[PDB]
Amino acid sequence: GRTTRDDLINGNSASCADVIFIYARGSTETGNLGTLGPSIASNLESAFGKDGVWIQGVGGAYRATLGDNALPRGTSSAAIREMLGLFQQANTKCPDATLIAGGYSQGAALAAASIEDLDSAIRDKIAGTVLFGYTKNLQNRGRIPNYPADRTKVFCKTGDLVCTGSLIVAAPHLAYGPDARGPAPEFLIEKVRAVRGSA
Amino acid sequence: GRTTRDDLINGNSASCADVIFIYARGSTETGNLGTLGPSIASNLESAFGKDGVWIQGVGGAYRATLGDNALPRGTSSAAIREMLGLFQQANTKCPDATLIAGGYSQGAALAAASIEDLDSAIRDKIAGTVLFGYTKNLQNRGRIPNYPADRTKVFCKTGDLVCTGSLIVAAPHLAYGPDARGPAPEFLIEKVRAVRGSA
Ligand SMILES: [Cl-]
Repeated sequence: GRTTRDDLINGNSASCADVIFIYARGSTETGNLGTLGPSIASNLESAFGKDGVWIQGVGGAYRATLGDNALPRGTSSAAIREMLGLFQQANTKCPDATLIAGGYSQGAALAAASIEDLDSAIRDKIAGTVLFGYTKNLQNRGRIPNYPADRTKVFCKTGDLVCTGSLIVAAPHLAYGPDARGPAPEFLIEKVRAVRGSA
Repeated sequence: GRTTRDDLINGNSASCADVIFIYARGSTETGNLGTLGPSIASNLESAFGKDGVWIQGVGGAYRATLGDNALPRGTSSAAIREMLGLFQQANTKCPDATLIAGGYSQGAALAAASIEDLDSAIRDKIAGTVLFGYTKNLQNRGRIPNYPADRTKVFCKTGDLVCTGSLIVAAPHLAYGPDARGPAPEFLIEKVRAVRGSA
């Protein structure tokens, strides 16, 4: 349960993972996974095996700055190109790996924006995306633009004001721990499984 | 420099003040004046004399709740009727008193909304209004609706994101202390003075 994971970056083209998880933390959060990232990762690891999944937090140019929430897409252009780059590194290192993503708060705005901007064929490989305290939930009508609703799972609590057009942080915004341990990883595992196999 | 002032409420119809100051604090702030109210009051007191001015913070149904910032006018309907009532109590107790008002943050949204809704003749008596970290600055284009620009003084710092369409609290939002000690009371004193006198 560590808050910094660089499995894709330190990933080996010759020992490719079969699932790659790219996750963006919320503003001011520790490491590159914050509070929720590790819970999803550990759960993904038991389902795919520790070598079945590369876990990658969005670090680098993503500084998870509080003021950046106030920008038009809910994060910086720099953060967006940092996460777009990670998706592309995944596509390049491991062209057969299934992709999954998520983010919390500014991270959810960051995930939504990067996926909106991604080449449609890399984006085709993202089996599922989870979003918590999605700061653009109202503005995007619960969707990630350019990305199918059935690949999208948004955890937006009742009384989480960021999910209803605000940037006020109320108590439900802080309560996503059990979603990150449970229904979120379950959704990701179940999207990946339904796209792999001989069928 | 006390954070609760009820001079209008505990005001005496038989010993009317000549200036009445009604002030709304920011979210979660102490008393009914918060951090900025006392600085403006003390300054108003030296200029009008301690009996020249009734100082009134907006308490009662105004709970200065953080989540209320997320409502359409930037505060609750209850808060708005609480402050509208105070203006009316002023008009009734002391029909010859000059009126002045202000607010910080949610208090500035509250002041703007109450003044928008006030009877135009009570509103006519508000010589000046000061607003700090005005959460509707962008949405109202630096104005209080229904109220003249030349009666309005908005202290909105560079990099205060609430003044530019957000509810993120950056450091400049916290830096209004010297405005509340200086240029704000000066503006209020100078609006009142220019409307009183035999001329
Ligand atoms: Cl805080």
